[PDB]
Amino acid sequence: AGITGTWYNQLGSTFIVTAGADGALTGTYESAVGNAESRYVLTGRYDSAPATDGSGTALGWTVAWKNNYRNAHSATTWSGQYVGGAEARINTQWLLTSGTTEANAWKSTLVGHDTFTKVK
Amino acid sequence: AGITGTWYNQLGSTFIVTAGADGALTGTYESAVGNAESRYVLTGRYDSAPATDGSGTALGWTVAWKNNYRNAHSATTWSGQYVGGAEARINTQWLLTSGTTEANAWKSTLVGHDTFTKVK
Amino acid sequence: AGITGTWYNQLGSTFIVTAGADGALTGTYESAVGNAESRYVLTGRYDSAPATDGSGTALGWTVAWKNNYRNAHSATTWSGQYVGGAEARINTQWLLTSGTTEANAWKSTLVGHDTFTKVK
Amino acid sequence: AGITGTWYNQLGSTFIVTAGADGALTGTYESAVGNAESRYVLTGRYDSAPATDGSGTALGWTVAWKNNYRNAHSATTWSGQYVGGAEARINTQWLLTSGTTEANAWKSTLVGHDTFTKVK
Ligand SMILES: O=C(O)CCCC[C@@H]1SC[C@@H]2NC(=O)N[C@@H]21
Ligand SMILES: O=C(O)CCCC[C@@H]1SC[C@@H]2NC(=O)N[C@@H]21
Ligand SMILES: O=C(O)CCCC[C@@H]1SC[C@@H]2NC(=O)N[C@@H]21
Ligand SMILES: O=C(O)CCCC[C@@H]1SC[C@@H]2NC(=O)N[C@@H]21
Repeated sequence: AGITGTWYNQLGSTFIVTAGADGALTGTYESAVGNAESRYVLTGRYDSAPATDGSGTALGWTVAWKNNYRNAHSATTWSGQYVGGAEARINTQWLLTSGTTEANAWKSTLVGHDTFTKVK
Repeated sequence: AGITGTWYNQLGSTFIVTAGADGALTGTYESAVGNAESRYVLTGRYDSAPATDGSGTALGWTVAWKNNYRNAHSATTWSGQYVGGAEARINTQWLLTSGTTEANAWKSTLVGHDTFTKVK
Repeated sequence: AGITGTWYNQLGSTFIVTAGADGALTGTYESAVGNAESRYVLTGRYDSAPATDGSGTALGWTVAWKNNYRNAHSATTWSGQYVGGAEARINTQWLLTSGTTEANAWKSTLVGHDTFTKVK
Repeated sequence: AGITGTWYNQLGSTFIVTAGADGALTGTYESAVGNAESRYVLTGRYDSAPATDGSGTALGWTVAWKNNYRNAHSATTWSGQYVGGAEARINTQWLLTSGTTEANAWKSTLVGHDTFTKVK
């Protein structure tokens, strides 16, 4: 209900997610940036029984950057929380890992942050 | 074949995963540490068509820290790569996000690293 | 000139810095949040000869959370870049490490992000 | 006494540091890897009054990747803890930020981990 829907980051990337009663996140991620083109499968987990003291709902998901058209040989994971209300928000930090040789493995993992809203 | 199996981190946590032909990771995570007890659902993605130049296979997965017995109101995401061979390895960095109030949201996200092997 | 001055994060924390000709950052950090009170020493480094292609100036600094009044037994490091102009900005990610036992060392390091401006 | 000395990471990089009575870290970093050559200035902070319950000493430092010979237009920060004894150790996580355009700013920050020992 809260987490199910279409979400938009600050850089124009679309996250279309379903929050299953079990705790499953399934969907598609469309990335406006990077070595990516078009639509990618998303899987993840959320807290299906969150705290009743105004705290956010912990969640996370993974996109492997491989569809029928492109393969970036990389995966992003987002770790975050859903903050429900009028101005509904998913505040995340992410890790992007690239497939490297053991000599390049030190420089394999980019870190960042994304804020997602339900407003295009 | 490579990624499918039972994996062990440096702190004694068990990761039992199946790597589906589509790019799906499904399994269970048993955590030896933290505010956790017993067995938790794992979902993730991997690069189902990796590079043929000695590079690792990018992957990622999520555990929401909620089963039938416990709820820690938190989720970990691991971002990493599978390095195949005799001494097969998953080198990861992780983000653990806790469900917080907006006043506590600065301190919501722990970062770390795990190395997983197929040797108990 | 650019980096020298008083800076304000999104959570109301004051960063007063001098950018030395050698590449030295020296100053004080006043933290509006956490287990902190009042004014703490800052040391860091910046790129004293940045690129002339509209790119930001790489920098970083450390605060150990210990003055004459408090000791939180912790240190934050910020890694970022100075973006000069009319709306001058320091975009950072940070690591906060706490002094722990080896059993608690997995949960020692919080990660986040701060944006600093010259507007109070 | 504990933190003052020559330190070696897992990838063969030398950290030569002095731990001042005030809490100041000063030194040189010699990087065995990356777009770097030779010797770079290090500044940082440590907890000069740590806890007497077997807990590590929180510290941090910054290297801007610029000397008289090279400029990588980047800075690394390490956040960590000193674990004293027979097998003395500095366990860190790091952020490497590169000077980028605002279009490339999402991919500006690499994350990793280093363990330093006093054994070459
Ligand atoms: O460049 C790549 O290796 C593949 C595309 C990565 C897209 C990045 S992942 C973090 C951030 N979130 C997005 O909306 N896309 C970028
Ligand atoms: O303490 C909690 O909030 C829930 C348990 C967290 C387990 C952590 S997640 C990162 C690391 N990997 C493990 O094997 N377990 C710990
Ligand atoms: O709570 C502590 O352990 C000490 C105070 C930490 C202050 C944090 S560090 C990251 C963020 N930046 C700030 O302005 N202060 C908080
Ligand atoms: O490649 C660059 O941009 C400059 C050199 C970076 C060296 C990296 S920083 C993290 C790690 N620690 C080291 O010993 N060196 C590498």
